[PDB]
Amino acid sequence: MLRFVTKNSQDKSSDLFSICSDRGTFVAHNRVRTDFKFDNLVFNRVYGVSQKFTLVGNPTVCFNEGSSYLEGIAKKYLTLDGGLAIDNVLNELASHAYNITSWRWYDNHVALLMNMLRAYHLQVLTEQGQYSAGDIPMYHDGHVKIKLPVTIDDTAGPTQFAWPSDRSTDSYPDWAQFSESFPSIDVPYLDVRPLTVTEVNFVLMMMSKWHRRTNLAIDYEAPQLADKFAYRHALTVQDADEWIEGDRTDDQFRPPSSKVMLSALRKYVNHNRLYNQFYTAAQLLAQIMMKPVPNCAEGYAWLMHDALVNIPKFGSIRGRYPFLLSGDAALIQATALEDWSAIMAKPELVFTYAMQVSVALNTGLYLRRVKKTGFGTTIDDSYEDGAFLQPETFVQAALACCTGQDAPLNGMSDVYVTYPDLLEFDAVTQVPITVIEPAGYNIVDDHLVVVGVPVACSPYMIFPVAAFDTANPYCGNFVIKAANKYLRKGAVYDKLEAWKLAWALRVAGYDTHFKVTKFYADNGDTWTHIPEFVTDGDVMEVFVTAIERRARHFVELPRLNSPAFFRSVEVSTTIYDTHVQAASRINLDYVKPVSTGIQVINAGELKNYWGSVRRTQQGLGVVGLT
Amino acid sequence: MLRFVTKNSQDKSSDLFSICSDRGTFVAHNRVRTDFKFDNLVFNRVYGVSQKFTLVGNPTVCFNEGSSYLEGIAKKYLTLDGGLAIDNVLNELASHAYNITSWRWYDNHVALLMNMLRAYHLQVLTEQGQYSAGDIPMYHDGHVKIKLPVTIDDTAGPTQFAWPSDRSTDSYPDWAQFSESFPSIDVPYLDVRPLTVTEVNFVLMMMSKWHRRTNLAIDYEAPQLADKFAYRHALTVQDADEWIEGDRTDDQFRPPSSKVMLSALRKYVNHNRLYNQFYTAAQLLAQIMMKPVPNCAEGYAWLMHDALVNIPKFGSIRGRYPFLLSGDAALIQATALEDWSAIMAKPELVFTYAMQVSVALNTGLYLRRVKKTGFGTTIDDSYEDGAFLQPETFVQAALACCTGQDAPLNGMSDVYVTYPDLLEFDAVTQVPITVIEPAGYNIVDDHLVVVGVPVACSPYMIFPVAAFDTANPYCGNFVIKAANKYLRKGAVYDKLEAWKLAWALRVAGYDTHFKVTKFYADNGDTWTHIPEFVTDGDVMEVFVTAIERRARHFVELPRLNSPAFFRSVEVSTTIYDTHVQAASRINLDYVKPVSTGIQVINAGELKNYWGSVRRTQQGLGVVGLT
Repeated sequence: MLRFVTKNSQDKSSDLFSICSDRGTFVAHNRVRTDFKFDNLVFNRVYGVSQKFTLVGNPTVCFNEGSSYLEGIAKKYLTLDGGLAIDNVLNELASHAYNITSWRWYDNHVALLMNMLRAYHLQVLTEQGQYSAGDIPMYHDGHVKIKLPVTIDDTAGPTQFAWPSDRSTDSYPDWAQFSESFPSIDVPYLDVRPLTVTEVNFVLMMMSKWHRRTNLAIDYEAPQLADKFAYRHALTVQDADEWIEGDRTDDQFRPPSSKVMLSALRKYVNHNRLYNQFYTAAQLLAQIMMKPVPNCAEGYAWLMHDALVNIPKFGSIRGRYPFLLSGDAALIQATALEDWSAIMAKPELVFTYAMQVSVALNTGLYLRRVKKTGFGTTIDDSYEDGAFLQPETFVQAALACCTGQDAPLNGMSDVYVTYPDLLEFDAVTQVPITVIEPAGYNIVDDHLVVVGVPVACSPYMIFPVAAFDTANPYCGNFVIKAANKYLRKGAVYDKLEAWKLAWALRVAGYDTHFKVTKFYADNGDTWTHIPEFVTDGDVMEVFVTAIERRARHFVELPRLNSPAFFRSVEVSTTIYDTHVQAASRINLDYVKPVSTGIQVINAGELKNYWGSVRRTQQGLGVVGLT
Repeated sequence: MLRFVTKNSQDKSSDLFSICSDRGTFVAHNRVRTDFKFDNLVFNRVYGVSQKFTLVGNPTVCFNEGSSYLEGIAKKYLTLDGGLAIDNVLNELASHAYNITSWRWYDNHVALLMNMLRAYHLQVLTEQGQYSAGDIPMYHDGHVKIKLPVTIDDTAGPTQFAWPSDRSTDSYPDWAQFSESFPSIDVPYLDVRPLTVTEVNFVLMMMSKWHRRTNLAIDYEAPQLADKFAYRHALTVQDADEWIEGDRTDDQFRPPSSKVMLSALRKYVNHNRLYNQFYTAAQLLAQIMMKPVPNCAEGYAWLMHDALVNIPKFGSIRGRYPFLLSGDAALIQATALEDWSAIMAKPELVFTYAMQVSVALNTGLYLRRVKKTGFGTTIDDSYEDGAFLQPETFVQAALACCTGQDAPLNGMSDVYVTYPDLLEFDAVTQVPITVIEPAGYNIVDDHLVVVGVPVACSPYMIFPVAAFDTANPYCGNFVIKAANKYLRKGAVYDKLEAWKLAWALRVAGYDTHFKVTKFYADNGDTWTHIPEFVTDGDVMEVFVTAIERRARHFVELPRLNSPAFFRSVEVSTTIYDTHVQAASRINLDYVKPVSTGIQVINAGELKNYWGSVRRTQQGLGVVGLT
């Protein structure tokens, strides 16, 4: 994910942002200058654009077991594939020799790593002093009032990060202390030797069942990862045990700080060599993290829609034997290693990547819906069902169709964040609406309806996004061309050319009408949504009438509508300064990972989904890392 | 004056209009189409313009004797010059031979002809049913209320044309009947043989003193033309005598109708061969007749200013001997003969020529004032005192400077209509003003002041007027050219180019601002007055800022102010239909005069002022007819 973020703008920028919330939402502000050069008369207008985001969500999570991955053990303990070298293990150690015939090796700690990630982010948020239940923004446009419900009330919601479980009200895993060389039960054991006492306590107690107490998307409900397990440690750690039996009071046993929690993460991962599984965990957390708050009224359907996540069941063989984590670690992906090094250099790469993936996902789904019609795209590709069926490649396909670069795959099989109710282009949403005054809006029975996925963000977190083959507002610059034909009342225009002209005029300060009435563009973002009527098929020409001016006008432009006054206006848009408000630039040359004691493979296996998906000219598809 | 009127537009048009009044004022409406061709995109806007006129005036008339003109007698009764051939007269017949040594021959009937002209026009006006005292229009512009006083109140003023004199309250001339061949007294006698009884009665009784009873300009006060005289007629006519001695009541002795009055005019003139004197009379009446009502507030100074007229004293030798009017009439100007034939073909040539001369006079005085500064004109000619000193060539010089064609001279020496208080460029006027709301206006002590002569009309009765050497709104068409230099806030412009641009934009529908604030142009005429500030010297460049639009907008035009959007707009204005409202086309081929029994000379004598004045390139001056 490091390559994706560092390639959205340029290899030199590498701009990162920290987590911030304000009752569950935050706003990312920008400052952008737009040019207008025509007849060697360069004009410009500098303005600020704001795209706010919300961390409130209610994703659905299913905990279903999957494949077993052993890409962290020594070379001699692995065969030519991911399967362990059982003969080597036994020629090293009996009853176990006969027992092994009945010991499946299901080692997959992705659920644990994701749990630690969300707990760390929650603790960072509460030490930042703004952790709360989280509430959706209340959007009101003079004509329509909307307010999506949330389960947990913010005011009564907790302000401090409590432990996910309860006071012994629910059962807890039967943990144990392990120091021998003989695994006694096929139940998984962990190896937490480098961890300190408090880190081990946090790990074991958070293994227990998690309860959802806030509307935060990373606060989803999760059951206990394993009913029984043991940890291979030098000493027994039992402070959390005193807490469950009802001895340690809340004040002395509180969730550990962010620094120690991140340290426990680091120790766990780089002692068990879980770089691949942690990369998968970070990918899933980034894809589940947050959604943008829509400026337009109909964009709230994106907020109401809930993702579906498939986290594999927890299993471990690392702690079963102590020599497995020794030796030379094998089959570690270079992308996973570099991503791990970067995220432990700065732990907010996940946050900035999550915001970028949210914006890219929304725009990719919407542009798939639009480019189905034939707007901007030459080839009538199978956008509907091509690479969006594969749940693991769903969000990556959306990112590829939006941005055009190689979206990083989950790196793990049978894990995905998927919107099942979004593959169809007929899917509707009933957003609650208390209409203030009647206007142009498809308001039927107190809820307007939307078709497919709407726009809820603006392509400003990722600006140079190459959505279309030709120049467009999504691209850096475009040239407004002559109309197809001019008439008395106006001129006809192609779908894309008309939208480009309307966008440029809205930035300049002109309101643009059309027939077969307004090009919508909300203030505070000044990005013109694609018109609903032109979105559908059978419409190839747009009649532009009445290019009127607005109350506030910035750049004064020719008519471009009358043949006499049309001029080849060439525009150009560049983003200058961004600052979230509820930098931190990274340096690749200082975060390079540890190549020693690690065997690194550049390529991956398509079964395990170690690759990327790129929007080819002939159609987007999955490709190998090679 | 026929050539002047028929050459203002074209030899084919020859458009004439009848007299009409509405409480002393009338309005002449037009319908004019203005073009706007640029980039091969011809645009046009059709609109109506109205220029109202007023017949109310109080001219000052001085009755001072002048030269004696004998250009109607037979050839044998004249010498090589205007002097009579006394030897021929005597070798034709004594005591008279000795008496003649004491008989000056002062024959000049111009006062009589002018009196009959004004009486005929008044009778036409009263039979039209709209004769009254006449009142000045009350102009009000939301900011300023003005109403010039008039001596005679309209409501109590007479509605029927009464006889100019009173009921024997004033003395009357001692008329007599003459039938012999011997003039008994050096007192003048008239020859009215072809006239009927009623025509003779009207002539003799109107010879008596005239009293001013209305505010009409042609109703000026005049004394009795001669204390004593006799008329050479077959029979004595004494009905007016019964009227003066108090016998004939008013009802039976009333002013004769228009037809019989015009018939008396015709008989008198073409029996006494007074074509030259009648041409002079018509010229003077046309120059005194009426003034335009000013659309702009400061233009009423033209209304307050009063002309000065020098009518020669009445004298006659035609009726002294009966053979003088016989023979071949000698020394008759072709222009006078053709003008006489035209005015007796239709008697409203005088009215249309008077309206045209009024508009041309106002515009000529104003353009002399403007072109003194250097606006539009290359040569700094002596506009102030060159040909405007000669009182007889004053109004003709104004017409020449305005229109550019040969203004017809008075054709008589020591006769003129002159504004003595107008030769100076510093002359001021105190127009009464009840100011409604304060605005841009030089209002000092209840009266704004004006400097020189203002614009009170628009060049629409005579449109193709060539005021300036270069193309201008006064000309048919002009091309708006590129600015001298363009700046951030606007562009600088020459005096004339800026005024042309402002006029074109006001016709199109754009309001034009400038600095070193508005280009004034009143509705109902949509002609833009020359700005006061640019009128004076030391100002050669005008800064044009803010070409804003108006409430009502007709032709949509490029900025012409910014270098990027400037386009070579070419305009064109043509007048289509005019109709006064309180045609009548003439046909030259049917009004050609009687060449038989008349000796016609094309040339004239500069002493007698038989010529014209043309605006030469090097300067306007009097030229001969040749």
